[PDB]
Amino acid sequence: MRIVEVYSHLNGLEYIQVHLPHIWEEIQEIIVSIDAEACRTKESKEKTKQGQILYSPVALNEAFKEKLEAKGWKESRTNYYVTADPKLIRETLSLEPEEQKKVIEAAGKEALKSYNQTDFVKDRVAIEVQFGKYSFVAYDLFVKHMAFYVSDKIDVGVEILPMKELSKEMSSGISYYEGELYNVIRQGRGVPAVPLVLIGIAP
Amino acid sequence: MRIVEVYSHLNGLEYIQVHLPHIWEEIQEIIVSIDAEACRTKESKEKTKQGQILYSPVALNEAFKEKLEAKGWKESRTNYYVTADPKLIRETLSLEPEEQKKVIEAAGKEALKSYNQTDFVKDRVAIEVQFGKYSFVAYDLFVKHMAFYVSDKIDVGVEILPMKELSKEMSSGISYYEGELYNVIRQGRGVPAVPLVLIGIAP
DNA sequence: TTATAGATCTATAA
DNA sequence: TTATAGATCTATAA
Repeated sequence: MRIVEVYSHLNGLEYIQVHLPHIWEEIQEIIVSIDAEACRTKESKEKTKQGQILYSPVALNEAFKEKLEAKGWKESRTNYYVTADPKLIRETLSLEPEEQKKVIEAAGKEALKSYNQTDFVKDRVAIEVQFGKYSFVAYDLFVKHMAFYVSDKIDVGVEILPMKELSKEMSSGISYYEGELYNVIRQGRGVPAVPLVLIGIAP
Repeated sequence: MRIVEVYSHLNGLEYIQVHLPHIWEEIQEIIVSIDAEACRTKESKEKTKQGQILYSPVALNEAFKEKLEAKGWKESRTNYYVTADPKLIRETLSLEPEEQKKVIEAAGKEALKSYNQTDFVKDRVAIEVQFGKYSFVAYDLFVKHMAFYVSDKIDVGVEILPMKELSKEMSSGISYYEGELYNVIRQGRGVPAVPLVLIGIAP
């Protein structure tokens, strides 16, 4: 595939270039190596795209996983408990999972187990190949990368999205670089307050 | 239905109380009037909830629409064009739609027509009944309410979500108040920088 | 024809 | 059994 567009939020790319120049190579190489055409297997079933052959997010994901894991990118998961009272949540943010549930219940409140996953993380960098309903991009950007960033676990979040010419050939509901780029640019240029690298591949 | 939980971000509620006290009444009344049990019509088809009767987001939405429109809440839509180059986007943020496309193409760039909808807006208040893929809540919060807020069109965003006891009876993928509340609380208490009122109904 | 939104199924892991 | 994620269809409007 080919890196058609690349945007650097709050110097997210320049950070990689200066401290992990090899990672930048790695990421680019990995992208260029995937044969998107080999991933064109999904037969749309929507009434509007009847009998059409689109690129498969499932295939494209398998392609990225295999390649990325092979390079050392491992998954990271954060478990936590949430409750209805905001002040209780604030008092449990620094504690450990088991410990949070404890302080919550120790107040007659209910403790709900949740978590956040990210299949690719390395040297404090988080990669998100995002081919799902477009709302996940804002979720990835304002919730996840930001979560890791403030938690001092990541130093820059990377979000890979398909350009409009690629999403134009995947099932409905999927986001496209151009648009998401807007969602970030639209609101000044310090929001979200997390270094990022939006990459918009698209062969 | 019943307002089980209510969170006020950056004094979003106190703003309504002091300038549109009647709106607060209105919103509460509207919520209390809807018969959720009458909206229990969707027969799940998932392999895990086989032959179970859940509450319908479709019904619950129709209930909210009818009631809210009846009270004067109208829809608002913002059209705009996006392009791949970030600097071009920055130069077109203040212009009018037709005008944006013009400046974009007048540089050999492609202009992609997009937009943002919000079914309920009144007296500079935006309501979002959100019963869709959980990622839409972060999208509603960090992208839409924020968009209106910075654009000086809204003064406080309102987000209505179902508590865990309600989402526990709707199809998979739907968010629940408790959790989303966390996503906001998790990152300090000035992020996002837009006054909000998260309401977690749940009968 | 198409864009954003909303509706719902399934995949994996704990 | 269940939670978060990811996969995809459809509804409405311009």
